[PDB]
Amino acid sequence: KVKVGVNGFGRIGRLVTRAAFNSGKVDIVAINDPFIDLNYMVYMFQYDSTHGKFHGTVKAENGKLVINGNPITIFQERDPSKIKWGDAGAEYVVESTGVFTTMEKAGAHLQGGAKRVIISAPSADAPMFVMGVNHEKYDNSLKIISNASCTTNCLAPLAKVIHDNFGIVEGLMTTVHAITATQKTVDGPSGKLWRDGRGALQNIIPASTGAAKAVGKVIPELNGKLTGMAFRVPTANVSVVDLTCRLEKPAKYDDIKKVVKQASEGPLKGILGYTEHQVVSSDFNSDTHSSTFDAGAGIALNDHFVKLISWYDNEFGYSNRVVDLMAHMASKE
Amino acid sequence: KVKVGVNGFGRIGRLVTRAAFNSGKVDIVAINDPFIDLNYMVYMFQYDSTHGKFHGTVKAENGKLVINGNPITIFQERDPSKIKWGDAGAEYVVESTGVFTTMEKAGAHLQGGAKRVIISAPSADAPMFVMGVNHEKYDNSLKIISNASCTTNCLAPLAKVIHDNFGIVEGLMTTVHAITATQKTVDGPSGKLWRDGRGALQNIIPASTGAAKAVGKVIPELNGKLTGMAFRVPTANVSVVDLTCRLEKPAKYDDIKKVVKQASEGPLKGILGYTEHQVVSSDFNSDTHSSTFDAGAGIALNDHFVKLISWYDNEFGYSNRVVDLMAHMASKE
Amino acid sequence: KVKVGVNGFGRIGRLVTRAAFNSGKVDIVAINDPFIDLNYMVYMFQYDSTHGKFHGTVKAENGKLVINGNPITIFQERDPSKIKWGDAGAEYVVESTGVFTTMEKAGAHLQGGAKRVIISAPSADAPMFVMGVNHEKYDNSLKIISNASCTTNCLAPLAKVIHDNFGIVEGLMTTVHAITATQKTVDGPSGKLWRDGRGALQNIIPASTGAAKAVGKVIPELNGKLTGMAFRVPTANVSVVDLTCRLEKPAKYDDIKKVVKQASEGPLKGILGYTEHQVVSSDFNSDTHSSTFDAGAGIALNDHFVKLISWYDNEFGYSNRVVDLMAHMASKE
Amino acid sequence: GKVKVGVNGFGRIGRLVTRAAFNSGKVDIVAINDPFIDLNYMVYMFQYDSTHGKFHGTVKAENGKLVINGNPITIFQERDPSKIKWGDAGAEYVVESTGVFTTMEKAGAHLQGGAKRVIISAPSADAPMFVMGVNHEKYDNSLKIISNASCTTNCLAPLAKVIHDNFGIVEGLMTTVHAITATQKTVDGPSGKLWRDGRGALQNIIPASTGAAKAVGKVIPELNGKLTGMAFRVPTANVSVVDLTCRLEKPAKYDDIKKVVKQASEGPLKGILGYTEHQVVSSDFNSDTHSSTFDAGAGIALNDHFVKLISWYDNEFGYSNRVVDLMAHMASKE
Ligand SMILES: NC(=O)c1ccc[n+]([C@@H]2O[C@H](COP(=O)([O-])OP(=O)(O)OC[C@H]3O[C@@H](n4cnc5c(N)ncnc54)[C@H](O)[C@@H]3O)[C@@H](O)[C@H]2O)c1
Ligand SMILES: NC(=O)c1ccc[n+]([C@@H]2O[C@H](COP(=O)([O-])OP(=O)(O)OC[C@H]3O[C@@H](n4cnc5c(N)ncnc54)[C@H](O)[C@@H]3O)[C@@H](O)[C@H]2O)c1
Ligand SMILES: NC(=O)c1ccc[n+]([C@@H]2O[C@H](COP(=O)([O-])OP(=O)(O)OC[C@H]3O[C@@H](n4cnc5c(N)ncnc54)[C@H](O)[C@@H]3O)[C@@H](O)[C@H]2O)c1
Ligand SMILES: NC(=O)c1ccc[n+]([C@@H]2O[C@H](COP(=O)([O-])OP(=O)(O)OC[C@H]3O[C@@H](n4cnc5c(N)ncnc54)[C@H](O)[C@@H]3O)[C@@H](O)[C@H]2O)c1
Ligand SMILES: [Zn+2]
Ligand SMILES: [Zn+2]
Repeated sequence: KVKVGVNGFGRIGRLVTRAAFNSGKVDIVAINDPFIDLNYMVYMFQYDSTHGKFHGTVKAENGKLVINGNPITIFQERDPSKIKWGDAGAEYVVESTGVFTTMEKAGAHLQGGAKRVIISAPSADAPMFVMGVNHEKYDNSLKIISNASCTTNCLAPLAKVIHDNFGIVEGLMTTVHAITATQKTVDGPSGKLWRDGRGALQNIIPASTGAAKAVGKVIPELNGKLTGMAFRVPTANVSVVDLTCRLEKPAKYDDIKKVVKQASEGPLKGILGYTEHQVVSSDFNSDTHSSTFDAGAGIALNDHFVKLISWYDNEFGYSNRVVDLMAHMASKE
Repeated sequence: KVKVGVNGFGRIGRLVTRAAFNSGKVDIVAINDPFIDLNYMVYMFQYDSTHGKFHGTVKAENGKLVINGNPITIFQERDPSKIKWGDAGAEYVVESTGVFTTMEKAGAHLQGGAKRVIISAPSADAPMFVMGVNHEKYDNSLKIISNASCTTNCLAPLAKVIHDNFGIVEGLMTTVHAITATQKTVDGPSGKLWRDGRGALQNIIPASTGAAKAVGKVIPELNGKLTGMAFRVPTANVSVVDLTCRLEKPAKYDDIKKVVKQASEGPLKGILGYTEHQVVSSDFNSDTHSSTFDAGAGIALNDHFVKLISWYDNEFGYSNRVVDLMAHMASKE
Repeated sequence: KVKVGVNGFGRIGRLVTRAAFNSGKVDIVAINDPFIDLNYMVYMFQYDSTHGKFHGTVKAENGKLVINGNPITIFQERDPSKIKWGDAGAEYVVESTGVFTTMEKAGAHLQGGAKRVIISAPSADAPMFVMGVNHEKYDNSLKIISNASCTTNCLAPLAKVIHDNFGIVEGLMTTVHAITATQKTVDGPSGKLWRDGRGALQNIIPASTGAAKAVGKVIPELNGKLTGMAFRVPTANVSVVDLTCRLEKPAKYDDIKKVVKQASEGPLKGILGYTEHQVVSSDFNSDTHSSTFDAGAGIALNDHFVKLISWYDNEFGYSNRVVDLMAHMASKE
Repeated sequence: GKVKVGVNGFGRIGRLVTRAAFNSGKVDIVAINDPFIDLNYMVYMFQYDSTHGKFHGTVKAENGKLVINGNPITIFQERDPSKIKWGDAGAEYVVESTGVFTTMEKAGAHLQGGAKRVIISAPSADAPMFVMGVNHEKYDNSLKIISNASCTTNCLAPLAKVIHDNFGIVEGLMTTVHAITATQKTVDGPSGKLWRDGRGALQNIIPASTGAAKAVGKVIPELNGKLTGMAFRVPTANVSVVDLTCRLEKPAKYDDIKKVVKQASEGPLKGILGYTEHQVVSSDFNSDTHSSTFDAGAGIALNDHFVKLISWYDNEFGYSNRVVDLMAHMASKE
């Protein structure tokens, strides 16, 4: 139903477009990417090293991108304010470039006649939502919002369930993260973040993440109670969260499994998964969950100190949440 | 000075052999491996994908392996009780096959005239030692001992410093670990451990490890206070420990750095290293430390709850510790 | 229609099973694999790092493996003469273990009541067939046959088309080939093929291949006119043939494209594909073609001397050919 | 260490030329320009190397200089090569290793800041191209802007010379199976002019064009028009291999090909062309300084006139050594 524009046709712009046509929960009507002409969009949309060929049709017609016979307006603008979302019929704009993450820089889309803006990344100052956690705190006053990060979308649903049932006194998270577009094939310059310039195929690379702190913004009771870090490892896609937490109430591992399984079958169905299967990362490739709890992989030292493991397709889960959030915003117009 | 036999000329058997010839701390006089004949041993020893070509000479001469002009007797026995260690002058035997890790199985080498056996792995029953942590607990009554795992040799020196200064109430460890020879190139059979059969190049693979539990054997005060798990990731060597612990006594992160750096410059020099550099895993390739604390990578939630990061060349640091243990054992005869 | 048993539940044993159920061309009724019990077969069939989760249902019921509701008898025999294929109703057996490739060993399946055996590998002595090239030379007298190799299945249909239209005077082939189950994760022992023991994640590895010579057996006119070699490289699946050949008749590259395209649309449809797209190896993951001609990647020096490039999913193309060959055999009786 | 050198672009090739200059002592590095790597960052990037390991020597920042093995190096931060003050730093020859100034007109900008000669670490549309051991004796003092060709041409040309000299190449087609490089992407991204080159370098075998076989016909004029080829990028961080399929004028038994290659490796092409019968794989050539190492066991003959010859190359380290060797040779002719 709601009509959508996508700024940046990167991993995230393309896979939100893909999630939109797959689920049919929104109608993509516009796309902007200055480094990507129309014929090149067809190619980049249709062929995907990680998720395989698009299941549907894609071609350039009359200077439109036509997916499943639905035509889409193509902008080659550098500057978001210049983009005429208005003319094209785009009510909501996904801001997927990762260089317009502030309320102000993101707000530029409103000048083209965009009603509302969803930043596909953490924002310094836009309000952050996570589907299944704090999305019901969205209302119509909000024209510039954030869907947080892939890692926050993994951690927050599990942390809600654990905190709600047992009380997280304190937590420290590690994410073992697949490589991303910001990394390098061989040792090269990354001026502010030296480790991130080191060859991505050759190395385990420690990195900072704001995801654990961000959980304290969507779950205010966990403010100041979580922090963490990442390691980048040489896999193309699918990441894993490792949450080491101290609990207020005693929680046998069997009781943790029971409350996560219950949450996955009820209110967090499609958002928080649960498995007892002997899974590895590739089993989550193109899995649309935000977070799949791995019962077998986790370990408890005692009833108050546990390490919980949850898997996430960092591309596909997040892309499907952007769509779901837009559907829920539209359902509240 | 002590003469050594190697059972299993694998990653650890070959790099123990290199470490022996590079350090001159022990003399290799015999090798057994029924799957590697003499001419094949020359090739496998000379060329190493991970650590590069041997700097020295290796040839087959008169049915012996000759390294740096030193002739080595070669055996080809599947049955360790049938190896004539005594006839070859091997006083100590490195048991590096991975299939003889109980005192009962490793004790077979005593039938062929070995005086002592060092299992290059954790043992269900052999007493376990880590250089710099409990190796002074070794005595001449022990004919069969274990040098623990690579992961225990990384965690235990760091756990020692943290416990000696602040106390560890409880800890949970993750190791992000390079692939090993037990893994498979593509999805294949691993009947007892289904995740471990999944393709090693494609997957992050969760795995059990006894390493954190074993730290409570080498540091009896931490018995029952540590446990953990592993992810295998697609790098050919170098691994990292992530230890999440609750301290008894409060420590600022700069106080932890101070006492680790002091340990690395004094009593644990060569075993525990300390860096503030922006390191990644390939920076530790062929590093002979057991453990290198990464000051920049670690994070503290508060003065009692911290995540400490330590690197280890799982092949080379361990192989150097097998040689150091045998040299220490030889000094007590 | 024909009922089929599978000896060896491996990449090819499993993907022949997946291809059978996906195409419906044959009926799998029995499987033998002494290293994969019934519950483990469920897991290994359901989850696949390369081709993703099986689309359909798989469970253990009443001691049977049940795929898409079809019950499959499970055997666990080391010794193929002891498998009771006849009692399970298996008429044709896919010998996919890699260790019974001679007619004497493969013929053991006839003692248990199989009528015909298809070896899923080259054979020293069984007659070899490639679908689209010599499958019409199969006749009802042949109880034990070979489907040749994945590489012979890529090269033979292309060579057929070039030889038919221009004549190949002489040709030399390279295959840049994905890793396989016979390779090692880290430098390890490999019998009489020392390069093949070197770490598969780290190395480009030259290997011998009979594939180009074997083309001379399925296309007798090319006997002694073709040979070649392989490089194994660190990708998990999808391989490429590079055929450098001297032609008898002049052939502009546009003429080559024309005749390959016509072959792909007609008599070799589903076997030989044709693309002008800007493809890379992952675009062929799960592609069921034997051979896809890459028009853009190849290059001509002159009208008699050309390099032709053809892609193959070494796992899925070949598996689909084993099923098609068995359906072709079944059509003769 | 006679000729004083400036390096433009402190990347894989610029850093490893610098390492090779300090190891061989053939030339003196006195200046480096890279607007994306400041002085403290150059210390880190030079000291630690994922592929070739930690630098064996000292490296530090002092008084705004990069100091390697106690030798102070002037650091510039200019995007525009005509603005670099090479002459004030004492740099006589400049290594042009950015990948973006490969024409004589663009590389000639270094002469404006007082460099005397420029060596482009890449093929050039117009600068004369040289390959050590093949046509470096054709260099003369009139040439102020030259190319050291590509890594692939430096592998194929020495082998092609030995084969052509002894048997005559009627015609040849080359494949290189090539390590990934900095121009590739970690995951599918934009590469608007060469779409395949944008696809994830860790997941894919990627076909690519290369002029390297054509180029052998510039450095070996008798092979003009007789060679072409293509590349496959594969997911390894370093070391590449050439596969040359050629038709020979004179009959060549594989044993005779081996004999004349081994003889060239021990004499006139020592250190440039290597020869092995060992059961090698790519990692055995990591940090190997040869341009080309013939793999006797990997190659195959259909007959006495039609053969596939295999040669390995460390595309980073062999090439970087050749840049230093060519500069020292140029200095000898002044
Ligand atoms: N990839 C992941 O795992 C993941 C998941 C969660 C969130 N994110 C976030 O999504 C954002 C995009 O990440 P990505 O992985 O898709 O990156 P990407 O590099 O794959 O995509 C970025 C795209 O934006 C385009 N672009 C650049 N500048 C532009 C401009 N001025 N106007 C329009 N288009 C422009 C680029 O050409 C490119 O195609 C980042 O904020 C990232 O952190 C990424
Ligand atoms: N690789 C590591 O990082 C690492 C580090 C610490 C300890 N370890 C331990 O060291 C041991 C060896 O591991 P690895 O990585 O060297 O394995 P590997 O597979 O590389 O080496 C094992 C060797 O034993 C040989 N072998 C097998 N059966 C034998 C027999 N009956 N008699 C003699 N030799 C036989 C094999 O041929 C092989 O060469 C294991 O217990 C392992 O857990 C491994
Ligand atoms: N994978 C490819 O790309 C490919 C394609 C073409 C052909 N082939 C050929 O197919 C054959 C199988 O190769 P793969 O890649 O599936 O290997 P694999 O190692 O994945 O599978 C072999 C299977 O045989 C089973 N097995 C071993 N001994 C057995 C016995 N005695 N009885 C029953 N089962 C037994 C193993 O448990 C395993 O599941 C080989 O001959 C190979 O050359 C491989
Ligand atoms: N890597 C190889 O195997 C190899 C081998 C032979 C030749 N080459 C060629 O050498 C050149 C460099 O390749 P590389 O692999 O070192 O690339 P790289 O990307 O690692 O290095 C290029 C460097 O140039 C710098 N740079 C960019 N713009 C600049 C400017 N305006 N002024 C100064 N510095 C600037 C970058 O910051 C970077 O450090 C290319 O022409 C390449 O084709 C590469
Ligand atoms: Zn036979
Ligand atoms: Zn019938």
